[PDB]
Amino acid sequence: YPKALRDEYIMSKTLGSEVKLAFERKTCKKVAIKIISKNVETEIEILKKLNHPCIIKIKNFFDAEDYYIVLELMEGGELFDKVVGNKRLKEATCKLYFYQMLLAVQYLHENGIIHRDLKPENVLLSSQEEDCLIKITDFGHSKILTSLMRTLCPTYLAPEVLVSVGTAGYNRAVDCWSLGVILFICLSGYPPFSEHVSLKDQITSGKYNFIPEVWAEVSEKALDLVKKLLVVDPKARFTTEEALRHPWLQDEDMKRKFQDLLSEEN
Amino acid sequence: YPKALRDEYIMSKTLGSEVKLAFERKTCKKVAIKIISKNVETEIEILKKLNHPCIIKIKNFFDAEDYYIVLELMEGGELFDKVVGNKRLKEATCKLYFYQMLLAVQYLHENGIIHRDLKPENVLLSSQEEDCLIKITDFGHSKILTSLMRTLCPTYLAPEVLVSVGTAGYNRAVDCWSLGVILFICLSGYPPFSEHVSLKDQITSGKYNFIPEVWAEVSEKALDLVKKLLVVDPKARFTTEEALRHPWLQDEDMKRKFQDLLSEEN
Ligand SMILES: NC1=N/C(=C2/CCNC(=O)c3[nH]ccc32)C(=O)N1
Ligand SMILES: NC1=N/C(=C2/CCNC(=O)c3[nH]ccc32)C(=O)N1
Ligand SMILES: [Mg+2]
Ligand SMILES: [Mg+2]
Repeated sequence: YPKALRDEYIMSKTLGSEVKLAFERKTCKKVAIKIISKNVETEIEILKKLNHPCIIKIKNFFDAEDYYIVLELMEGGELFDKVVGNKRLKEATCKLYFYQMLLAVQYLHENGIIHRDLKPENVLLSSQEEDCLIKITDFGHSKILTSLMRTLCPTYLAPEVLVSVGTAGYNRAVDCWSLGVILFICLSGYPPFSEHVSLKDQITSGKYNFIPEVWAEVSEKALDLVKKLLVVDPKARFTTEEALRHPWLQDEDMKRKFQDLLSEEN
Repeated sequence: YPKALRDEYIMSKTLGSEVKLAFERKTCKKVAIKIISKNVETEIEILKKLNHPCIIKIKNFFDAEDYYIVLELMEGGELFDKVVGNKRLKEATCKLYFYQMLLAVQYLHENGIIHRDLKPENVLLSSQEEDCLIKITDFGHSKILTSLMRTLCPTYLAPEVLVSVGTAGYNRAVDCWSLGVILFICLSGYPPFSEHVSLKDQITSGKYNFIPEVWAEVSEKALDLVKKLLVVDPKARFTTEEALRHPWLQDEDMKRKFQDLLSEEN
């Protein structure tokens, strides 16, 4: 560990891989430190610009030799750990986590950011209590969306750079697909696509693995949302706005719980 | 002009827009200095890594305030100036310039670089003599092609990021299209697509404006090559290798002339 950092942080045990637990040397507050060895520039620039209760905040950053990104500690661990092993969550807490997931992602998209790696390993939990805040992480591969304008306003441009352009404004739709895969998993405890017909075909065709026996402890509305995010056509697929107006999220009690949790955090 | 530069270069008259003529203060050698006001990082990194008789070499670079890129001076001007105004070049010198253009672009592509802005304004001429060397410029918008590997080696990936992948290895084909538009122009003196049916449709359909009266001072082989580069399907379109084996470039006298010109330059 570089002198500047060890000078501020007492390093400590691994939280998984590398993310370490660490305590601020002056206050003894706990924090987490993501170590990346040698578009981290991109990650940092993003994490500094963004302010949202469901998006992880950066607290510090060291560059000498490896990158160390200092972050909020999330006592609840990654959501991955709640879903491994056909485990699976109670419908009402799926609802609670997914509301938050949709608010976060809506917020990236309104700020011209596509996350591009949404998966349960990248959704963190505030606390060990079932009802809690979730913060999304890992902007290593995100894209910040002016530049249509220069290509279009011409006579030399290949016809496929052209065609390609009428696609502009739909890349964010890969995040919505990803959220639908997360939701599917949370609701059911198994993955919709899986090598357990080949992965590629499965996904392009859009035919997720649907198990009636499993989905039967799940409401019609919830399943209706997943089906609407698992649409292969990016144009027709649900956006985060649509998913937030969907009847399943019209739940003022989960809405209630959430504002309650925002408040506890302040 | 920043002190470090004026200290080395006597600035002078405009060569077009900004590219200035400039003389090295110690030797009085002439050079050109491209001024970009505030992916220049990208341009420089590229120009430093590349060594090819038909690709412009960088000689120096200043960053304080505006970017100044110091380059070879090309006494012949841009090729644009030879083709403005239904002007048009003698077939045998089209051949000579286009050989060189294909060698340069082949060389970018073998080095994983796509140029992405080939146009006559970006082909420079060594000398004011009809038979001369051409160097390609302007890497402002180029792409340096590992990363398929991480997306593919999965269960969360939108079906269109997938589909999209079987496109990998064909982006270079936008350079070949562009070269075919350049060739068309050189051979005929008019543009194949033009607002003189709308630009977009023209290009996507691939129906260039073909004038029999004009093309009649042009050989069948030459026109055959253009048709083969103006193909809308990127898979079927000619690569630089194919175009170099095409009967029109099987000319050992132009081949002769060229090596002659390489030699004069040393
Ligand atoms: N996937 C991912 N996990 C991250 C962190 C860093 C953020 N905070 C954490 O508490 C944490 N617990 C275990 C891993 C983490 C992270 O930043 N990306
Ligand atoms: N399009 C383009 N023109 C360039 C240069 C810079 C390279 N050298 C030249 O002599 C020159 N003459 C007039 C313009 C130029 C250039 O670098 N890009
Ligand atoms: Mg990642
Ligand atoms: Mg340019």
